[PDB]
Amino acid sequence: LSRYEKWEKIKQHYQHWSDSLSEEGRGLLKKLQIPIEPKKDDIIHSLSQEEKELLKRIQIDSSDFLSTEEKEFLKKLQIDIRDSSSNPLSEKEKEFLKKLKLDIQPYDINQRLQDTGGLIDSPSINLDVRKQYKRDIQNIDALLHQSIGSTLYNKIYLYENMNINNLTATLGADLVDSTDNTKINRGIFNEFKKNFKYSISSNYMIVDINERPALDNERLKWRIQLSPDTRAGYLENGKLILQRNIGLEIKDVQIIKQSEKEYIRIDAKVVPKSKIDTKIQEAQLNINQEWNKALGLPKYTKLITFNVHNRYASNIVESAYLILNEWKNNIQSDLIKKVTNYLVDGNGRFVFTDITLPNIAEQYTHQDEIYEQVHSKGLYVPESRSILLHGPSKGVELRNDSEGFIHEFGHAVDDYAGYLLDKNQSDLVTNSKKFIDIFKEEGSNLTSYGRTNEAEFFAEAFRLMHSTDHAERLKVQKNAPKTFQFINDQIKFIINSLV
Ligand SMILES: Cc1cc(S(=O)(=O)N(Cc2ccc([N+](=O)[O-])cc2)[C@H](C)C(=O)NO)ccc1F
Ligand SMILES: [Zn+2]
Repeated sequence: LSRYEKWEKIKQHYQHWSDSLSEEGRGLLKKLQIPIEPKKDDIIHSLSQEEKELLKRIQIDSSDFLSTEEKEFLKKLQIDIRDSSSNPLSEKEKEFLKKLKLDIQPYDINQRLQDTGGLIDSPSINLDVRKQYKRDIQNIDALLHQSIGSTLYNKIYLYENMNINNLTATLGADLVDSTDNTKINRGIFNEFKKNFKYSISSNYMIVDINERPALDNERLKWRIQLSPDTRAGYLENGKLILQRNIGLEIKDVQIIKQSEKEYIRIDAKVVPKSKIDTKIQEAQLNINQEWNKALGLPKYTKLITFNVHNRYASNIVESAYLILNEWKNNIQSDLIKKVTNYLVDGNGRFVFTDITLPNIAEQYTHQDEIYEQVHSKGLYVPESRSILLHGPSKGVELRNDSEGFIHEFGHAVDDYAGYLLDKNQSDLVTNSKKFIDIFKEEGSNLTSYGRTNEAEFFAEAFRLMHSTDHAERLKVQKNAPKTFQFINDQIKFIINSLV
């Protein structure tokens, strides 16, 4: 092989292609590798001084609609204004921040592709910028026309280092052994691997020709074999950019040692994306048939959607089975059937996805304003009667995804309770005067996040009331007894409704 010969051999295979790039095609490939960050300068100059002042004083971490990267850029903003315990955010703070959110995003082509799963017409960004992305993406596709071919494809491996958290933030938090960081927690490793059979790249993978030693937080070391018709381009310093929309079969996942630290080897083979989409679609059919039976729904009913497009694809699929099983185990059968039938009556969905929730139609078709769209671990959208669950991310103070689902189902229970109460004036039961008063009293007795408003308080209480941990079910009865009773009352009220 030889690392250096391999490199020169691949470079030569693409030499005509490289020499052919215009300065425009060249600038585009660099824009793809290096996103154009927002200039913190311009940002602050566009604010009024009352907003400069307002921004400085906000508890940024107490936002439920901002990601970590976003929260961090705003603290770096907060401080540069200034160089010249967890109370719920105010109304005028939230409105301000929701709009500021739209002005601090990088122009990041690979990120736009990952967040949308390639559905780049999703109205989750400004239409002018949306077309820019599309122009760049179409141009890059056209550049990437030369396949790796029949000679090189089975004679080379390509490599990618990855952060575990890019696939699953929930497992990533505890994949490195806590008492020794050079070691992989064997139990977590078995779970990460058990349902990792295929993977989709909806963006342009940038891969190394020769394996590169891990940097900070790169415990995943992919080794990838291309197919002869995989299209790619040479990039300087020993790299290849691969075409978007490819499928990978996971051939082997192993713990391995490199320089006295432990790493996860992921061996993968490029296959046609369509082959993997067929597996996904088949599993969607399967899980709907299983759960239409269990719920006494017509067999052709479409209730569960796999909206799946990214690198941990197969786990998002297997995970939905578990999530729904825990849901079934910890919630009364009749409550489940009554509420789910209500959601089916409104064409609702359980959406399990690895794209960001603003790019889910059950959210965006009812939320025209981007400053009102939300990304998070989970969501209930009453206008479309759907529960949305984002696989890859980790919910704030959430053990697992099963608990997150139960919380969202809590929002659905609120919806249906208030509907039954007044079917002509459909409102949320937590908007009722009785519950409002309960909230002003007990509202601070459960989780910190339960303080936000009536709806979340209800959903947290509901979730805690159905925990597998008996201690938690009891802390609600003890610390929030009117809420406890109010909810069990809603539950009886729903279960006793007609057919
Ligand atoms: C605990 C919990 C969280 C979530 S969440 O996805 O993280 N989540 C709430 C949340 C809570 C706390 C923070 N925060 O930045 O502190 C951010 C977001 C969303 C907004 C929600 O309530 N959807 O219904 C979902 C369910 C759930 F049970
Ligand atoms: Zn909620």
